[PDB]
Order: sequence, then structure tokens, then C-alpha cells
Amino acid sequence: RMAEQQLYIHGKFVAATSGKTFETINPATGEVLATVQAAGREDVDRAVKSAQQGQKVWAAMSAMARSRILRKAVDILRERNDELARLETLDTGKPLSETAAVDIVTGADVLEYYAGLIPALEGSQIPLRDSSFVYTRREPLGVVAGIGAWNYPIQIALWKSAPALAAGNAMIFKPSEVTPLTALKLAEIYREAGLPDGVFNVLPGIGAETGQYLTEHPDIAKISFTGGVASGKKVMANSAASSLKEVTMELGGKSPLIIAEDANLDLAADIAMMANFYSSGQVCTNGTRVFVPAKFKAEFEHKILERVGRIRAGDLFADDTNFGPLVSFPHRQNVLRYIESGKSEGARLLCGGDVLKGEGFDNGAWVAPTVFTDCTDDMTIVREEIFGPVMSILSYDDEAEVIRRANATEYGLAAGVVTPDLNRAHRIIHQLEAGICWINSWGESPAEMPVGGYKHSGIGRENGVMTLQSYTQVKSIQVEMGPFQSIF
Amino acid sequence: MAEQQLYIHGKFVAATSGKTFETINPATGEVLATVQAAGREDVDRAVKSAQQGQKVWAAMSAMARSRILRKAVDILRERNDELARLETLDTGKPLSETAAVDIVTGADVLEYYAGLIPALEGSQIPLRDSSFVYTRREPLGVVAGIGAWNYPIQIALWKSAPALAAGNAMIFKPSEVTPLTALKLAEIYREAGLPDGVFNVLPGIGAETGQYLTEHPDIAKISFTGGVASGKKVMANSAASSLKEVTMELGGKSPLIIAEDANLDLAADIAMMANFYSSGQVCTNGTRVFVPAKFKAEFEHKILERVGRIRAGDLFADDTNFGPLVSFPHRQNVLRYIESGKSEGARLLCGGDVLKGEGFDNGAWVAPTVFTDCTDDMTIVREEIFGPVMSILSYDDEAEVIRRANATEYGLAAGVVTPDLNRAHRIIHQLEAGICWINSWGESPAEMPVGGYKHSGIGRENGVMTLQSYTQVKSIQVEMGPFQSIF
Amino acid sequence: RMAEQQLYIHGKFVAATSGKTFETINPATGEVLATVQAAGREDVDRAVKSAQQGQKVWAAMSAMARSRILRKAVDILRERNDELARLETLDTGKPLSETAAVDIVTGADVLEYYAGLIPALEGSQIPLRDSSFVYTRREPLGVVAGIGAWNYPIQIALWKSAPALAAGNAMIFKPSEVTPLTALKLAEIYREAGLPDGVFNVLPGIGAETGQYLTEHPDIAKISFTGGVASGKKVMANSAASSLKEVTMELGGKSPLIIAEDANLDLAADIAMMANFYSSGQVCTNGTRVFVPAKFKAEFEHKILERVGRIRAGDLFADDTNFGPLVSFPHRQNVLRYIESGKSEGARLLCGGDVLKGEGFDNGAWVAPTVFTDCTDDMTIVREEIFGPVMSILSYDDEAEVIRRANATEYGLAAGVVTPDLNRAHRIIHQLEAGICWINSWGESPAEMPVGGYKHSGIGRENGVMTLQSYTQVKSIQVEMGPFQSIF
Amino acid sequence: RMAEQQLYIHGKFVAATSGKTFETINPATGEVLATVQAAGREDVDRAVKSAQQGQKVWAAMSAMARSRILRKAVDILRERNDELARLETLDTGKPLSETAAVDIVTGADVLEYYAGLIPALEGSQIPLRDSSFVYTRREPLGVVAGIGAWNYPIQIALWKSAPALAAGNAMIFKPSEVTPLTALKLAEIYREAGLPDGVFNVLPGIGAETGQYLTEHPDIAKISFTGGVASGKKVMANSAASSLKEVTMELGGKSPLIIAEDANLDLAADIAMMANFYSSGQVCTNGTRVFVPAKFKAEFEHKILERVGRIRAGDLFADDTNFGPLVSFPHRQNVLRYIESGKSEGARLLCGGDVLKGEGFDNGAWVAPTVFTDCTDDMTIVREEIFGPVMSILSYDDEAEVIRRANATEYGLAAGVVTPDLNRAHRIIHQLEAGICWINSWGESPAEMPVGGYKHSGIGRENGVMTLQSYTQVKSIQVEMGPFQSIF
Ligand SMILES: Nc1nc2c(ncn2[C@@H]2O[C@H](COP(=O)(O)O)[C@@H](O)[C@H]2O)c(=O)[nH]1
Ligand SMILES: Nc1nc2c(ncn2[C@@H]2O[C@H](COP(=O)(O)O)[C@@H](O)[C@H]2O)c(=O)[nH]1
Ligand SMILES: Nc1nc2c(ncn2[C@@H]2O[C@H](COP(=O)(O)O)[C@@H](O)[C@H]2O)c(=O)[nH]1
Ligand SMILES: [Cl-]
Ligand SMILES: [Cl-]
Repeated sequence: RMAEQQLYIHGKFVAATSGKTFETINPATGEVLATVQAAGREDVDRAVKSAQQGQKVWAAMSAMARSRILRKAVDILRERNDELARLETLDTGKPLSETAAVDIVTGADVLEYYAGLIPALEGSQIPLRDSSFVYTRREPLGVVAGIGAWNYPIQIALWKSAPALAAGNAMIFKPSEVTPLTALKLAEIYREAGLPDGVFNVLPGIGAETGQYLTEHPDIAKISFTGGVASGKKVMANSAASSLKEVTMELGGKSPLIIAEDANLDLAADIAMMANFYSSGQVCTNGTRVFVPAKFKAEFEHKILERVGRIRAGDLFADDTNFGPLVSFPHRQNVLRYIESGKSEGARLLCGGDVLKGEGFDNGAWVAPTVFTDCTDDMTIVREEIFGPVMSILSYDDEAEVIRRANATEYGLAAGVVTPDLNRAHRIIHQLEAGICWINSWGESPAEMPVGGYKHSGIGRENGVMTLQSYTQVKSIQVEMGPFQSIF
Repeated sequence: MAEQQLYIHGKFVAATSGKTFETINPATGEVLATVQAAGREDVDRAVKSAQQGQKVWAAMSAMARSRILRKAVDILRERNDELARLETLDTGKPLSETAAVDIVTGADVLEYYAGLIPALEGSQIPLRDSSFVYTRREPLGVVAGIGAWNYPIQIALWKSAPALAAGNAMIFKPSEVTPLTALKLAEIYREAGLPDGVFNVLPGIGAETGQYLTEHPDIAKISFTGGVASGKKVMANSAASSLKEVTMELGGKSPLIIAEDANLDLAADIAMMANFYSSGQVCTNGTRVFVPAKFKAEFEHKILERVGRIRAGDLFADDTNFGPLVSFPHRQNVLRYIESGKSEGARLLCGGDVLKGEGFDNGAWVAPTVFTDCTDDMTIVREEIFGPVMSILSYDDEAEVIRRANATEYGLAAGVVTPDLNRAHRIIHQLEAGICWINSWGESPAEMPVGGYKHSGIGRENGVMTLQSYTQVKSIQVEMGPFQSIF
Repeated sequence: RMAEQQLYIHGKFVAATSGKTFETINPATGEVLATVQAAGREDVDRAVKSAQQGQKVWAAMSAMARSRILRKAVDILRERNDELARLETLDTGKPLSETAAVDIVTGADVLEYYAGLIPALEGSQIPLRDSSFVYTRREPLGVVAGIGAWNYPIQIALWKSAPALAAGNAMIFKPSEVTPLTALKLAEIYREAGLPDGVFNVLPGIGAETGQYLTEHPDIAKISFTGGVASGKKVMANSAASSLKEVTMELGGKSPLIIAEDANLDLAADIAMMANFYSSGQVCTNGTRVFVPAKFKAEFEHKILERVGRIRAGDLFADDTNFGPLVSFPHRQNVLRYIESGKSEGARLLCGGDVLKGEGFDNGAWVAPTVFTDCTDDMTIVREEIFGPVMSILSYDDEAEVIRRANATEYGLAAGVVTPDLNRAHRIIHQLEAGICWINSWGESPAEMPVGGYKHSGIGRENGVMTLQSYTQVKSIQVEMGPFQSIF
Repeated sequence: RMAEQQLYIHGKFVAATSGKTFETINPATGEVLATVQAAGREDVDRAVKSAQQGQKVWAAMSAMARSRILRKAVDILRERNDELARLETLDTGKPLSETAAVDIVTGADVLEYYAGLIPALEGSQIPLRDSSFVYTRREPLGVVAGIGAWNYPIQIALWKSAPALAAGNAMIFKPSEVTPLTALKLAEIYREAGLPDGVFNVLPGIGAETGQYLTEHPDIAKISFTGGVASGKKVMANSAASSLKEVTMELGGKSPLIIAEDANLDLAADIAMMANFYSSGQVCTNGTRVFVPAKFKAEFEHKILERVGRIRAGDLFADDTNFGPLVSFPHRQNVLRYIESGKSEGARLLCGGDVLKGEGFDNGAWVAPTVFTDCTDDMTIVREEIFGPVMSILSYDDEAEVIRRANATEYGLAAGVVTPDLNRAHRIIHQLEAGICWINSWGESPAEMPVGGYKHSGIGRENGVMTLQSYTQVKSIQVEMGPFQSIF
């Protein structure tokens, strides 16, 4: 077993003063991975004052000095990629085949990206007249808070802290109570790279206490939240009631995958598989509404079933395992409730629909890869994000119809189209009300590419140059060199 | 005047609320007009009208949109005086202000954004020979603006100009105190060729019409200007309902720092313009004036001399430069703060009472008021008054004044008066405010982003960035290589 | 006959002091349109001193004051579009069906575009440390010169003067001696719009004198030239040798049009026609090397023959005329020599190849629309810009081959591909060495879109936000607020 | 002495086929440092073909892969700083106190800066209408050539190669024949960092042969030149006559230092010293015209004499040496000619004016720190760049006068003002016709700050984000999804 996990405040581990702890479970076995201390209201106050002190040191350094420190953190993350991925697999249940290739690789890609952009962060200068001009400064916000989710723990920590730190802020990061372990490791790595004490503090805890204490704190200038749509609305409200914080939200979706009448169905089946069953379906951007032309539906169903049969659940550290248990046993219960609603509302179950059983599965939170067909737009499984391995296949007749049905949702995160035709690909994508659109692919999220939701799926964006800027605030300065005229 | 209706889809329409309210002329106490209030059903009609207009509007070319907004600018320039007189009647601000500032600078911002529409561009990012990303800056759709009463038509233009320029339709709710010019603007936009529904105006009260807007599920963004308390309610309800993007321009308690090397005639002029324009009803006003102790007595003399030249009177008279407050309930709140200053030991330098006599007894007048000997714990020093109440505070050294200038939950504006190169930039760089003026006050060019730090605001208005903030980024990856599935 | 045309200097017409004149001819009839004064060395020096004085007034105005004046000029151009187009047709020989729909419309579009961008022209601000920061100004160059070509006289005058003026400069414009008339009209329009005197001066003359005097003048900060590749090299040399001027050059090309194996051949033929025979083939961006798959070549040739048979030469003011004479008898002589070279080098003449004869044609320099096929990469007509209505059709077998052959040229101006396939369209275009690339279209040049040549086809760009910036020069300013340390 | 120095082509040293060599002299002793092979016409052609091959590999890599390789070159340069600085001191005669603190540090600072910006290099996307859009690519130019100067050999090589490589190009670099050695070392360092073979080739040689072969080559797309005004005009002409290359030129200046009437004269004297005597006056940006108010002139002259007496010439490797010989004996002869010109025209010699003599100086190309006063705007030493340690002090009476005199020159490189007054500093700087402006300082050139000349002092800029973009060329691509309409 691991040692009791403490808070990370001001460059060292420190005991919480809340007197409270929680446990994180290994979802493959049900065993306790670690007991974790929970940050109380006073621990949060201590973290903010640590962050205020560190942020001043960090911002006073030169831009290239900050760049070099983050680059050293990148180097450590590349060296420790396999070790960090193994820890992430234990905490999340995701196969090592995923965590060692994606989670830290792409988290570090984003930190590496923003490290190089720090010196390009510039204000503007605006001439008004010969005797007066304006210039702007992109100043740090100060202390910002990141609230992470459990499906990509260290990647989310990196995607939130990289731009925040790169812009000259300190960040207090609260990982999900489900998956707190890699965030604490990241804090140690940042310190090892030379990040000033206090610039990245980590506070494990539960949302109702530690999360709320951060969102309410008067000296936190911005909150960045990743999680479910409902919890997001609550976070965003509480941030306004306290001190009118800036907000960023990356929430869930019900993203449509549109298969065009001229699509190759093997390619379409491969994209739908990767859009539904990666990380056991626990991805906010998953293409869980798969729209297929009626004339191709039966053949598409056959190709999905063939690929589903190739899914390899088992030992999460085995090279050939590509499917894991869900992150927790309560989450499995929620996915199973959705599956039962699909059955009772008349969707046709093509495969899966139950837990996995037998040696090596009975103690883990496993759900079989599940595919429903003959789905309709009013069904619960079609309208609501499930966050488990459940694909809904929907038939359609014409392009105008599928665009309307694709857009007829409160969600807005991602979308995609499969077509070899130039006009159809751009024409359709331009009409879809989603922030992340994939043509003949799914899932790739380059550090350069801003990502976030339309409508109820988000506020603001992550990644790209714009996100570095969104972690600064503009100060406009007018220099008046002419004589000032008063009307009094 | 005739009973004022809602403006929905290019025409005046009766409200379905069965409710009305009155707007009072603050100079006479008389009712200017009865105004229909938009109910929950009216808001839904406005949204559906806005959805229809926005699609027509967004389908036009960028230059087609530019030309239509430019035509609205031409109409606003022509009707500057007519609109200003209506603004004066509704707000109590002197015609000397409304005819020179309110429509002029409102139109300036609309004109600025009209020209930037064709420059609104996405990006393209190569990943590898076989895949690239490009982005679109798409309209949000239907957005809502909630205006304040101190600059009714200017606020309406500063919100609607970037929103319309970005391809959105806007539903605008003016303050119930000052609803009249927003309705005039709606007619002007239509006359310019704005498609029906792209700018709808829904007068009403904040507790009903404003709340219905913040709650509507099909509104993508709310832009609010007003007080801090009302703002927190707006931003909460916008999140609880449909997770709207939000922009907030709130009040402040902005510091004016007079340096030890400042010319005191210049410093006094800046302090005057920072406190008594629009009778002190300006969000950015420099209501905490920090003066070095060694010059405090002389500065107080120079302020008193200039206060003596203030000309209250007929708001349509050329030489009038001071008006009544926007309403009698607001005057009562301002008087509550003034009495707080007296009881907490601040020294009254001038004013502090209502104005009396022929032509003033019927208006909501408060005399220009100056407190000195102020300390950082006083209520008048800590809280926004939004009336003509200057607070003068003494200081000894530069480090102190910076700490005290920043020791506030507000973050809107700030300024320094000094002829020294290093001092001006050095001090300004350390102040926690979004709008900083050196050797001046109040100028807000269309090019210059403005908004608050800390409790004074969220987001910005004006400048290129605000046009972008009325769009949403769509990222599109083109994968020309063979897609690899691990299953 | 028109009245004698004078120089335009400092807001009024003025006699040249050179004592020299030239005539501009109506290319449809041979009649003298007007006698035109030629600017001498002293006239250029007067124009520069006028421009220097006007530029200071212009640059001192507010940004929106400049914007409003250029917009008034736009409004005048819209109102007089048909009158100016008729003058352009008389001077150039291009059909009114073209000049009234393109030349002034698109010239004014660019002026309107830049008029609106003036307030967005901004510098930068760069923090170095707490005690020092840098800011930049985008200052006007001062006095710049534009040298126009004869195929699009007023359009070029607008595309050069609009960004130059919007950036705060004065421009001295030298129109082609072939086509000086609309530039003089534009100068009056600017003044009527409120442009300060001296900000746009126009100096007709011949290239060997007036053009050379401008390129040599020591107080002209930049030369922008449109013309042939050969003449361009001469101008760029003289500008460097005299005073080290900044330079922009829009030269000719031999642009490839690649027809993919999956293209609809009616669409491909329509694009090829528009890419070769608009303005009687006198267009720098024309797609004069048409690459067609071997298996479709015969059918494509038939479709070209059918469309060529529809070309309607005749009265240039008639609605149905869509083909005009070449601008002059010397230019037709050169085109005729290229046609004869094609015949003698073994290319197969598909149609045309001769002068037009008979009533209405004997007085103009008309050449029949000409198409050569069976062309090979070594032929003179394939390698060299003809600037007449001469299409070369080349067969190809595979995609790698056609990209190689398309790129095997010193020219670099434009290119295009015809294909409905998403991957093919972007994949091919990304490999073509040209600045202006069209997918399933040809010729459109939006004000927003920077256009210019690779390799020998140009230096710099016109249109787009970047061209406004390129008519400014960057000044960097460091404010050092810390104590300066000397090592001596 | 060193072994015969070879060319660097395609990742290795290779013997030249020209049969020609030249020698580089140690300016402190007159000894031959090394015999160096000169690249011939055939050698330039091999280098270009090597560069074309390397550039294709380099450009095909990911952006972050290119960033990492340039960052490894940075790390090696930091490590080998002292070794490289000693070599630079031997080759240039600049004191080790300079070369070890400035030359490699600031060269590497720029490489490090551009390494981080590679992922931020983005094109644009422009919607035209629902059925058509434009997007742009910032493509590499291909093979570019940089031609270096002798005063900052490795710094110039880094400032040219860093943006060029970061933008995806290969560069062929020709160092000055006076100082060829550190460029060859840089070529090895790049390869050691993982730069693909051919991406950075170094061709020592003379300007009239090797330099000309580069400017003439048809497959080099851009020339970047740093040197004198005269040779620049020659280079820019030959580049146009051959293949219409893009050009950047960083030439000399006669930059003014304006001392305001409210300036502290100790600060002004310190700024004037650093603006004139660093690198023994061999800096293009030097403030060689020092304008002082008449009322302060006598006191300022005394303060200059005091500080000139503190200059410590001697052993270039001694810690306390801060002044060196000139780069070569022929260059000293030209500097002496300028000094005699000052005497013959009646300028008053305040100090210096002769060679240094005695043990340790008789064998080196030493010139004493020289200050002329009572200078006027028509004097040769005032009008012409000397590129030696020669300060000219000019009296003035009022602000308008000094701005006019500061600007009355063909040069435009730098300028500066000394004043504590807010309005005066910005007011004056905004009116000066120079690209590089310093307030209350001199000489600092941050990687973020674009630098280059107005008027005859240059074309284009170096450093800053704009210089990364200027090493790409814009390709505009229109996607037309609507039906194309032909008028034929
Ligand atoms: N998008 C998203 N949804 C989540 C996440 N965690 C839980 N959910 C969703 O929220 C609900 C349960 O959340 P809980 O109340 O257990 O935190 C379920 O609908 C579940 O799918 C998360 O990290 N991201
Ligand atoms: N690209 C281009 N070529 C031109 C232009 N004017 C003339 N030429 C070319 O120059 C040659 C003869 O014209 P000249 O410039 O000698 O009068 C021919 O090759 C002709 O096509 C022009 O404006 N653009
Ligand atoms: N600005 C500048 N001038 C130079 C440079 N090298 C030589 N010069 C100047 O050019 C002239 C000729 O010197 P040369 O080029 O033959 O060494 C002299 O006035 C010399 O000072 C250089 O690298 N930069
Ligand atoms: Cl491990
Ligand atoms: Cl009236």
C-alpha cells in the first residue's frame, strides 16, 4: 500500500488541518490505493497565501526564465512517463496501453507548447493623435484555481496549469476525489524543475468542501473547471456569489458522428469505435450519437459488432489490453441505469448491456462494450451523456435532417463527419453547433488547437494561443502629453 | 409623450405582460412617459424574432454588414442633437454633455466595429503533411445586453456594436430609469437596413424582464452594466439557467494619485473632471483623490475655486455643466452616504446638501460635495457613491499610496498625475485597475479595451478583443491520412 | 477625342515642365483618345515635395478621419462605376461586360476594405522587466510610388493606393503609358472625397523616363510595381542602387490548372476557359498550362472546342460581347510570334491561331482565341508567359508527376486543382509552389486574401491585413526606467 | 595556427573545388590565425542542392521536433560559451570581457526565442460566404542565404539562422572573410544538436566571388545581408537581376543621441560612452552624433574626458580590459583617414586621434578613443559612418532644431534621447526617423524587439515575431464549394 497522501503547499507536503481524509479505490480490484488528506477551509486559506507569495516571485522573473523552468518540468515528465502512467492506470482503471501513450504525452505536449510561447505574450500600442497614445499590458490574474475531473487526471492538471503558469499566475489545483494521486506527483515535479514555492499547490478533497472553499475564496481571480454539466453550473454560480471570478468550464457532451452516404464503412466503423470505447467510454468528447444512412445501417451494424468482438479487456498492465473497468463502482451503477433505460424505452441491444464476469472481472467495475441501435431522438440514452461504453446508432435519410438532429441538443462540445467529398465535409461541419469538429478522424487534440464547448458544454477554451491570453487581464494605459482641458 | 411599446422584429408591439412603469424627468419630477414592460412571453417572442434575424444577418457578406452599421452611424450623426435632448430629459444630464459625448462616442464605437467586420479571421495550423486544423469565429447567436441609466444610448451602442458586428442578434433591456433612447436606436438600426429581429428592445424592470433574459435557454451570452449587487445576481442566474457566457462592467472606487512633482492646477482640473461630470454618475470616476500631505492645503484651495465655477441650472442652457441626479430615490441614497461622511469624522469642504430655490426645488439635485481629512476605513471612501462626492486623502510616500490605492475590492480605473517619465509608468504598472490614465481622465477611445479588475468587472468592452469575444471559436481538424483504430 | 490630359499634382491638374507628350490610342479603333503630358525629372521632384507636404497633414489626422475620407471616395466610385468602366474599355479594349462588373467594383472593394482597417493598425508592447519595457509604432513610410500596368489600370491604382493611403502615406502613381486615363480620374475622385492635396499625385509618362525618375528619387521610401517579369527585375535593381527602397512586385506567371481524374469535365472546361480567355488572355494569374489526365484528354479537348466556339468578339459596349482585342498592335505581334512558335515546335493547334479580319476588326489588334494541345514541357509556349489568349493542354498520368511538372518553372504566381475529393484537393494544393491557389474555381481575389507570387513571379503581397502593415515601418522604442550602467 | 579550414556542406567539412584560399589575421598581433578555403561557383551549387534536400526533411518534421533540435543547439552554445568567446576574441579583436558576456549569450538568446515560437506560426482563415472560404499557409521560402559581417560574427550568424531555421528553411551562411571561424563552429554545433544535414551550410569566401555566387543562384529564395551601405546596394541589385529574391538588409547608421536640457549629465555621459566605445566603436547602432545643449557643452565635454581616461586597453584576455584593437589593419587605416578629415575641416580634437603605441600595442590595429567637439552638420566625420571609436559632439539650442538635425541624414538605424520628462521622451522619440530608439539607455536589443533601419540603413527587420513570419511566404487558398460560373 501507499503512504498516506498529504497536501502540497509551498513546495512541500504538509498535513491538513481539517481532521478529515478519504480513500481512493483501485477500480480493477476494489482495494484501497491510499488514504488521502482533505483540505479544509483553513488549509485553503493557507494555500492562497502561499500562492500569493509564490506568484510574485514567479512574475518578477524574466519570460525566458519562466520558459526554462517549465521546459525542465517537461523533461522530467518525459523521463517519468511510464512511472506516471502506471500510477494513473492504478487510480483510474484505464489500460496502461492508453495512459503511457496519451495521458502524460499530451499533457506534457501542452506544457511544452506554452513554455515556448511565454516570450511572445505581448500587449498593444494604439496611437490616438500626435500628443497622446495608448498601450496595454497583459498582466497576470494573480492566483487562479483549477478543479480537475477523474477521467484524465494528470492531463487535465497539465492543461490547466500550463497556460496559467505560463501567463505568470500561481494555480491552486484540486484533483477529483476519485483520482488524486498523479496531481500530487506533478506538484513534486514542478518543484524539482525550479518552480518557485507556492506557484503550484495541490489540495485533495471533496467537491462540497474543498472545491467550494476555492470557488468562494475572495483572493482567487479565476476558476477553471472540468467535470459534469450539472456540477459546472453549480461551480459557476458559487464563483459569482463570492467575488465575481472569471470562469472557464469544460463540461460533457452528446457529440454527433455523422456518417455520410459516400463514406467507406470500415473507416466509419473504426472512427465510431475510437469515438465510443476509448477509456471505456469515459471521454467528454465521445461520439455517442452515431448517425448512419438508412441504406447503410445494417451493414454498419455488422462492422461495429465485428470490431466490438476484438475488444480486449483484462490485465490493465498487459500490452494487448485495450479496455478497462469504469473509474468507480458508483459510476458503474449509473451507467447500468442508463443501459436499463435504453432497454425499457425500446432501443435494440446489439451487444453488451451487462457487467463483465469471471476471474479478474468480478472485483472490478467492469461494463461490457454496449451498442444500441434503432435509437430515436427522444430516448434517454440519446439525450443524456452516459460517460460509459454505450454507443447509440441512429438512422437518417438526408443531409438537412441529420444536421438538424445533430444540432438539436443543449450539448455542444464536439462533432464529426465521415466523407471523402470536399464540399460535403466542409459544408456539413460549418453548420454543426460544436466547438471541436473532426473530419475523417476522432479524438486528436493538438496543443495548438483551442477546444471547448458550445451551449451547455462549456465556457471559454483550453489550448491554443488564445488560452495563454485568457489567463492574463488587460490593462489599458493612456499617455496624455497634451494639456488637459476641464469644462469646470 | 405617447405610451412607449416594446420593439420586436422591426416594429413597435404591445407588451403581453399587462404591466407598465413610469420614467420620471429628474429635473421636474414629472412623468416623461409610461412604458410597457416585457413579460416572460415577450422575451420568448424577442428571442424567436432574434433567432430568425440573426440567420439573415449572418448569411450576408461581411462588407454588407459593415455598410448597414455605417448607415446607422450616419443617421446617428444627423440626429445627434435630437437624440441628446431626449437623453437629457430622461437622465438629467446637461445638454452640454449629451450633445457632445453620449451619441458622439456611442456612434464612434459603432463606426469602429463596422470597419473591423471584414478583418474578423480564423486561424490555420499545420500539424503534418497529412493533417491540418483551421478555426472559425462563429456568431454566438442571440445575445442579451442589460444597460445602465447613466449613459443610456452610449451603453446600448457599446454593447450592440460589437455584438452585431460579430454576426449576432442582440436583445437589449435598457434600465427602467432611462428607457427612451434605446427605443429610438432600434428604429434607427431598422432605418439603416438592419434585418428585423437583429436588435430588439425590451423595456422593463430588472427583477422581471432582466431576469427573464438571463434565464432564457436560447440566449448564449449576457452583457451587463450596473452595480455590483445586481451583477452577482445576473451572473448567478445566467449560470444556473443555461451556462451563458457573461460580461460585466460594474462600478468602482477608482484612485487618482497626485504625485509630489505634479502641477496642482492640472491635478485639480483632473480631479474635477474625474468627480463631477454627469453629476458624479460615472462608473470610472476617480472618487478617491490621493494628494501629498505637503500640498494638501493648496490642492483643497484649488478644488474649492473650481467648484465655485460649477453652473447648475436649465439643462438646455449652453453654459449649464451640472445636472440633477437621475432619480429621487438615487438622491436619497447619495444623501445617505454624505451623512455617513459627516458622522464618521470626514471634514466637509463644500456642498453636502440638496440645492434649493426656483428651478431646483422640483429636481433631484445634490450640490457638488467634497470631503477631506478622509481615512481608509470611512464608508464614503470604501463604497461607490455614484454621486458628486469627492474624497481627498493625504499620503506621505509612493509605496504607501500604491498600497492604499490597491487596498480595495474594486478594480475599474486609476490614474496618476506627474511629469516624470519613470514615476508615471512605474506607478501605473503597479495599480490593480483595467483603465489607467496618465495626466488625464475619462477618455475611452473605441480602440482601447476597458473593464474592471477584481470585483469591478468580467471581460472587456471596446477594442478588437471585444469583437472577438462576441464570437465563439470552432476548431476543425482535416485528417487526410488513414485513421488508425486500436480496436 | 478628349481634352489634353495633364499631370495631377497637389490637388489640381498642372502642365508638365518636360515639354514632352505621348498619345493613348483606342485599341478597338486606332483613334487617338488623347494627348497626354509626360512627367519629367523636375515634375517628379515637384510631385515628391507636394507628396511630402500632404503626407504630414494626412498622417496628423485621426484614424477615423482618414477612414471617412477613403469611404467617401468609395461612394463616388460606386456611383460612377459605369462611366469609369466605359473609359476603361476605351483605353484598354476590354469589354464593358468585364470593366463594368470587375475593374471598379473590385478596386473599390479593396479601398473600402482598407478604409475600415485603419483604426485597427496597432503596435506592440513587450515587458522586459519591472524597470524596462518596449513598445513599437507602425509609422508611415512617407512618400511611396506605385507603377501600374495596362491590363487593369484603375483596379491596380486602387489596389496600390488604398493600403498605402490607409497606412498614412502619400503615393505618387505612374500609370502605364498605354492606359493613363482612369488614373487621372481617380485622382480627382480622391480630392473630391476630401483627400488632402498632395496625398495622391498622378504622373503619366513612359517607363524609360518617368518610371525611372521615380525609382531613382532619393526621398521615395518604397516602390510598388505591377508588370512583366523582365521589367520587374530592372525596376527592383534601380530602386536598390539609388536609395535602397523597399520594394513590392506583382509580376507575370505560367500558372498550372490541374484537372484531377475524378473531375467533372464540364466544370473543368468552364474553369479552363475562364482561366485563359478573360480580358482576352491579358491576365497575370491565368491558368495557361492546363494539365489533363491522358484518359480524359480527348473528351476534354472536345469540350474546350465547343466553349471556344461560343466566344463573342464584337462591339465592346454591347452586352453580349465577352472578348476584346489585345491592347496594342505590338503586343499582338508578340502573341502571334508565340503562336507561330507553337506550330513550328510541333504542338497541335486545336483552334484559333490567326488575327481576326473584316468589318469592325481591321482597326484593332484582335487575335482569335487559341488552344494548343499535345504540348510538352520543353515547348516555348509552355515555358513562357504569352499574355494573350493561348491555352496549352498537357496530358499527364499520375499525381506525383503532375505536381512535379506544375512546379518545374521559375514562375510562381497562381495554381488550381479541379477535384471533388477532399484529400486530393488539399493534398495537391499544399504541394504547389504558388502564392494564389484556387480549388474548383479561378480568378476570384477577395480584398481579404493576400495575393502575390512565389519565385520569379513577385516580391511581397497585395491585399489582406498584411499589406496594410507592409506600408508601415516598425519603430521599436525601449523605455529604460532603471539606472543606466556604463562599463567605462 | 590552425589547419586549413574547409567548407561545411551537408553535415560535414568538405574541401573546396575552387582552388582558392584566404587568411584571417589576429588584429592584436598581426599573426595569421588560419588559412581558409573559399567556396567556388560549383561549391555554391553543391551547397544549394544539399540545402534543398535537408530543407525537405526539416520541414516535414513536426513543429515541436524542430523546436527541440534548436533548443539542443542553445544548450550546447551555453555550455561552450567561453570556448566560443575566446575564438571570437582571437578573430575579431574584441575583448573577452565582451565576447564572453554578449556575443554568444545574445545570439543564443535569439535562437532560444525562435525555437519556442515555431508552434505558434499560424496561417489564417477567412469566410467569404456560406459556399466558399479562404485559408492561408505560411510556407517556408525554401533555401535562403545569409551574408554576415565581421563585428559580431557568431551573433549575426545566429540572428539570421535562428528565424530562418525556425520558419522551416535551410540557410547557406557566408561569414565575412575577416572573421570566418565561429560560423564554422556553429555549423558543427547545429549538427550535433540534431539539425538534418544540409539545413545549415557554411561557405567562407570573399564578397566579390562567394557572396556574388549566392546572390545570383536561381534556387535561393531570399538573401539576408548585414554590412555597409555600399555593399548592401550592390548585393540587393545583383539579387534582383538574377532571380528576384526577397531581401533583408541591416546596414550602418549615423545614429543621434539627443541630450535634453533637463538631462542629468553623468547619465548622459555614461550613455554616450556606451553608445560610442563598445566594441571599439564597431557597432552599426552607435550613437556617433551626440547633440548637447549649448549651455551644458563645456561641462559635458569635461565629463566625457574624465570617462575616456578610464578606458582600459590591453590584453584582450585580461579581466579588466574593456577596449580592443580594430578588426583589421586596413580598417584602422580608414578610421585614421576619417580622423584626419576631422582635423582638416576644423573639428576640435578633445582626446585621442592617434594609434596606440608601446609594448603590447605596436603589433595591433589600435586606435585611441577619439572625441571631436565643436562639430557641425556638414563635416565629413558628422555625415559619414566611421565604424571606429570616434564620437562627434554637436551643440544645439532648441528642441525643434535638434529634431530637424537628427533627422537630416540618409541613415536611419538608431536614435536615443536622455531626459527624465515623460512628455519630452515620448514626444521627441516619436518624431525621430529611426527604427531603433532608446530612452535613457543605449544598445540593448532584446530577442522580442524588431530591429532594422529607416531610409538607407536597411530593408526589413530582424528579431521579434515579425521576423519569424518574414522567413515564410504566404499561400492563399480558396475553397469554392458553389457551382463555378463561366461567362463563355
Ligand atoms: N463530463 C463528465 N461527467 C461526469 C464526470 N463525473 C461524473 N460525471 C457525470 O455526473 C453524473 C454523476 O456525477 P457525481 O454526482 O457522481 O459526481 C453522471 O451523469 C456522470 O456521468 C466527469 O468528470 N465529467
Ligand atoms: N505580365 C506582364 N507582362 C507584360 C505586361 N506588359 C507587357 N508585358 C510583356 O512584355 C512584352 C512586351 O511588352 P513591353 O513591356 O516590351 O512593351 C511581352 O512579353 C508582353 O507579354 C504586363 O503588364 N504584365
Ligand atoms: N556598417 C558597417 N560598415 C562596414 C562593415 N565592414 C566595413 N564597413 C565599412 O565599409 C567601408 C569599406 O570597408 P570594407 O567593407 O572594405 O571592410 C568602410 O567605411 C568600413 O568602415 C560592417 O560590417 N558594417
Ligand atoms: Cl514505475
Ligand atoms: Cl424636441
